[PDB]
This record gives sequence, C-alpha cells and structure tokens, in this order.
Amino acid sequence: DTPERRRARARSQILSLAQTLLRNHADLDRLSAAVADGSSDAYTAAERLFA
Amino acid sequence: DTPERRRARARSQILSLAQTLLRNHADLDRLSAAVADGSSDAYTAAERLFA
Repeated sequence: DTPERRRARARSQILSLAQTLLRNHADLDRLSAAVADGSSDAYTAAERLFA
Repeated sequence: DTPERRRARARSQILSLAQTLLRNHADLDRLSAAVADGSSDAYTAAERLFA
C-alpha cells in the first residue's frame, strides 16, 4: 500500500528477474576468458556486465 | 588447468562479485519506483540494469 512497501515489492521482483538475466548474460563468456587469460581482473569484468 | 576449467572458475568468481554489484546497483531505486508507479514492467526494468 505505502510507497515504501510497493517499491520494496518491485525491487524484489526486479532483482529476481535480474538474477536470471545475469546468469545468462551474453558477455560472461568473453569476460570469463579475459579474467582467465590475465587481461582483466574479475571485479572490473563484473562491473562491465552492468549499465 | 584446461581452458574449460580455468574459464569456469573465472565465471564463478565474476558471478559472485556481480551478485553484490547487482544488489547494490545505483539504478534499482529509480527502476523500482517506475515499476511500482506503472511506467515500466519489471522485466524491462531488470534488463536496463545490464550493459
């Protein structure tokens, strides 16, 4: 009902959907190869998944 | 050792770090308000978190 509650429900729904989008992200394959071959660290790589 | 194994370890590390970056994403507040007020659905909103 309240703005806090309705926005908390929306946040949980967004995050739930986003978990799957993250696991299935089309750049994970290439970023993982970049971390494994030493051209990037995993923190920088993880940041590059996001807008 | 193998490319598959080293890239699987990197993927798991990237995903682990990315989980936290996602939970802390600076656009979640505004996107959640957009879903709660009817200007966006939660799937489109979740997509907008990603590059």
